[PDB]
Amino acid sequence: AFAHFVLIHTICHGAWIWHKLKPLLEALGHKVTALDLAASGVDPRQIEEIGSFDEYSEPLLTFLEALPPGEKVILVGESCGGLNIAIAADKYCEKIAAAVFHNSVLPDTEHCPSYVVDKLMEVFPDWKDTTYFTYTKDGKEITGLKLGFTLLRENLYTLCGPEEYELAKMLTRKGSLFQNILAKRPFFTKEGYGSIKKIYVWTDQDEIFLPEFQLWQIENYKPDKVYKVEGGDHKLQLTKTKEIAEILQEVADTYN
Amino acid sequence: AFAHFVLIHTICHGAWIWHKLKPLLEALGHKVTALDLAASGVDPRQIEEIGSFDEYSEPLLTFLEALPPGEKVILVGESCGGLNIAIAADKYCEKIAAAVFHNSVLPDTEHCPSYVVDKLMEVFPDWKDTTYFTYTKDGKEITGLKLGFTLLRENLYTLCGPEEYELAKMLTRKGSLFQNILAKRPFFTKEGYGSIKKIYVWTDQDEIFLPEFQLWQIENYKPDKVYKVEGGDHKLQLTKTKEIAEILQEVADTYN
Ligand SMILES: N#C[C@@H](O)c1ccccc1
Ligand SMILES: N#C[C@@H](O)c1ccccc1
Repeated sequence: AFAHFVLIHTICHGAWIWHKLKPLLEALGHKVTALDLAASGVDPRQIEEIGSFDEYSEPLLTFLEALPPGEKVILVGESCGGLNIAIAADKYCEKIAAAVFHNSVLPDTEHCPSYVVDKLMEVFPDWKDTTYFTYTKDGKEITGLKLGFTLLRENLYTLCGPEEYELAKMLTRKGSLFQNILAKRPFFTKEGYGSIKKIYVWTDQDEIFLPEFQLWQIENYKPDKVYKVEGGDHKLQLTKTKEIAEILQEVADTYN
Repeated sequence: AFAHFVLIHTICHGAWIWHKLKPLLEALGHKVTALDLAASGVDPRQIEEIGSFDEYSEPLLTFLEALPPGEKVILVGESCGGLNIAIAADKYCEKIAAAVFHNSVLPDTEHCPSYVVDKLMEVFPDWKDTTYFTYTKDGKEITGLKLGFTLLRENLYTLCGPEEYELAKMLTRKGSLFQNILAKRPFFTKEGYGSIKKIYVWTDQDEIFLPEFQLWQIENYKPDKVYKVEGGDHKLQLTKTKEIAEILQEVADTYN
């Protein structure tokens, strides 16, 4: 079967991270939309204009709003993209056939929205050469960050080719986790986000979202299905593109 | 010998086009700077804020200005990048060891700055699915454009892989040739631009900068050296990356 996959990049990244996976999925006959979230990729906004993870998710929400009645999509979010998925699911649950988490945070409905992010910071406290700054938006002090090149090389793109790592150095932009804002955000709902089918994909060779963290997330909020990809790194859509496409094809044949 | 190469992308593109060449040059021991020109790549400005090819060249001029006395670089410009080279050479000729044109326009000093662009439009009049728009800046009506996906696929990235073509579809932005502005711009000078060493690199398999055009440019303004790369396409830095690196190494060993 064919599906319409909506690929969602992580913070400081853009649609470009899916440049290998998108054409492969299309070669299987699927429709693919790879969005640039607010102040990401070639989006015209700067991060200082964004005051929350919800505002950051605008392009995704706007895209879902534009889907004609009856049309459903399969969301695929990498790393922090899981938060964009939860936000989107609480507004357009009827338009989501399923959500696929790709070495991604997996928010729940029993704890605050920042819950899994707070845990991640516990498991991976040292972001190496990553730099930080602060800006104010809507009366709140937000912590912005720019991923360090060494962190990118060693922990995020560990096994990626030099040409892929180069794209990261050239294209990654300042962003934010909006952690303190998430902490005060209303909880994700059981009727919306809680109701969607969730497929969790990961590799135990991820050098930033370590096994302890990912296995902790799986136990905390049981996915409907779990796929473990052998080898690769945090950016499975670059290092295990074929494997990810095969998994997504099965998801398309399972949920509609 | 080692050199400091400054890679200059063409209109509607960004530093990302050099994502394969940059690490290869560094593997040879060179220093490489791949800039995003105004309103290009991840530069924060939008094209409507830019009123001339000179303003568009700001990042390059600012970079050259920051070079300490005595430090020289080898400029490498692709496609329309040759115009940025000419503009830069008339301001920082002493900081340029040589300029390498990569399937690039080759401005001269005997004719108006728009001369070779006007000729290009004669040789390649149909830009297929490319779209156009107009905006006003500093009292002048500027024609903006967004490269069509079919033009990108068939004429610019003819032999590039699907993952490279995907990057182009995701990252190319609105831009402009500022043709009418170039037509009224003071001529490039003989003392500045005219004095720098010029190396012309091209392939007769280029599907947009056709042989008739490139051979016409070579006869119009004789380069100090001409390198013809066999095969490949308009984006030699993607399809013949190794060959381009070998040529640049020879240039580094020849001009300083
Ligand atoms: N890749 C990616 C980003 O989501 C990221 C960057 C740094 C730490 C955790 C996550
Ligand atoms: N590649 C590239 C651009 O410079 C370009 C795009 C369309 C026509 C001519 C040149």
